Amino acid sequence: HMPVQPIKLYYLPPSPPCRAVMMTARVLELDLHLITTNIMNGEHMTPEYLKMNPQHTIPTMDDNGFILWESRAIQTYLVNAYGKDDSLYPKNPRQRAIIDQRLNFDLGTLYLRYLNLYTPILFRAYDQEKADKFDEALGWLNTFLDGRPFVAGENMTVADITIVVTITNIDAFGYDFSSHENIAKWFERTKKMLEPYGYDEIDVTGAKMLASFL
Amino acid sequence: HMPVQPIKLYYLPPSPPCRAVMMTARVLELDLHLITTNIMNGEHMTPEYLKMNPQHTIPTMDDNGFILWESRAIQTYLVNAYGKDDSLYPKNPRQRAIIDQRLNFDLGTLYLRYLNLYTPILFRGEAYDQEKADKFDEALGWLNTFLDGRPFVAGENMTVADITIVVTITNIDAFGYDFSSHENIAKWFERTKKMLEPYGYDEIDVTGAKMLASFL
Ligand SMILES: N[C@@H](CCC(=O)N[C@@H](CS)C(=O)NCC(=O)O)C(=O)O
Ligand SMILES: N[C@@H](CCC(=O)N[C@@H](CS)C(=O)NCC(=O)O)C(=O)O
Repeated sequence: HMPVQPIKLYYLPPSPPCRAVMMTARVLELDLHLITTNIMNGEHMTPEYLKMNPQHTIPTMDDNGFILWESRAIQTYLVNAYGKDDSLYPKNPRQRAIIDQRLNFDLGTLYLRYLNLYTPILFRAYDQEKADKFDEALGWLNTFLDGRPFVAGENMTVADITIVVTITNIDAFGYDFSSHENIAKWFERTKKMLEPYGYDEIDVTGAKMLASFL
Repeated sequence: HMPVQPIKLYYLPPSPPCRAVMMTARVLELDLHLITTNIMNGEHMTPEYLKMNPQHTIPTMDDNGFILWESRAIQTYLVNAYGKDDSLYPKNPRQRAIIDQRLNFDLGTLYLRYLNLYTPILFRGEAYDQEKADKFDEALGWLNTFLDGRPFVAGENMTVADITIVVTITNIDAFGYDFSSHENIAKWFERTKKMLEPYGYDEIDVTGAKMLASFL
């Protein structure tokens, strides 16, 4: 009901999927043993890392020998295993299903379209079709938020926590999403919800590190 | 523990995500009332469809007023709500977590790389791009590794993760990809087909794959 040892997270501070897990752990009041894994120095490619995770990604979680990757899988695991109740990720099938669709939306649509837009910019202009696709995803998110304070209902869930990382990022990059009225208010709302749980320490700090490339 | 009337699925027979849902429903012994949704004709773009699903995607599920989209969320919902047991998606946090990683692998890695390789070929008449193939092949190597010492993707028993992943393997088989040298995938594929044959594997997955293959 609590881990026997600190849960290990192989991570980097600016990594968006790492930041999602880290904030989720803070809300759960789990103290993670953060292990800096420099993917630029091949630290994810040693015989040891590959044995743990042959897909060689961060974040990778190690909970008393149980290995897990995929940030959204880690988020839901931490709640299922160590939540004081199920508030962040309710067991009620229909409530859970809405959250799961939002998580699939995050991975398959929003985050992917975010990557396609900002990868060429942060590193090496905004391709028009990529800008169009990301804007389209924001429109959908805005609609998801109509009639509700959080993305999947009345309460903040793991879905809000991973989606907000992307919004923190584009905000730090100078992307203006205020015309999406629901997103604009949900963003302020969620920032305040996460304030006592390391939002500045984790998410803002991480976003500023990615922004330094601009 | 059963839906009060048949669950509705807005779909098209060849659609990979629709096929994953349809086979999941068969294994759980739920009848779906299938509603053909013609993307070409903009049947997913009516004010009515958009009200139901603003993302205007298929599959879209209507369980007696409850609307859901995203194939993998639909799959897990059907087990959470209507499974006679949780064998397809166990409640044990560790076993559930592994399945969730495989589902995220399927969406964010395998299926995406499948789309990037095959979509230009099938629907734009563009040539096979070895760069995009390399990415897909890399993911097949990972899947082969996931199957080292397990009969199924998440462990000892078949799960929703096997069902959605098998759609992709069915498609590439129909397209003429020979993956027999990925021995774990090869054996797993024969195993999972056998598991799914009493649950409409031919009528759903094989039929769907051949329809996509006619574009080649
Ligand atoms: N969908 C994965 C994404 C993980 C991912 O692609 N992480 C990047 C860093 S942001 C990485 O480890 N790249 C190095 C590699 O894949 O070899 C998740 O949410 O955890
Ligand atoms: N990630 C979604 C994929 C849904 C999807 O992109 N479906 C396609 C058909 S294969 C579609 O509805 N395209 C038409 C559109 O989005 O407007 C899932 O797993 O359900």
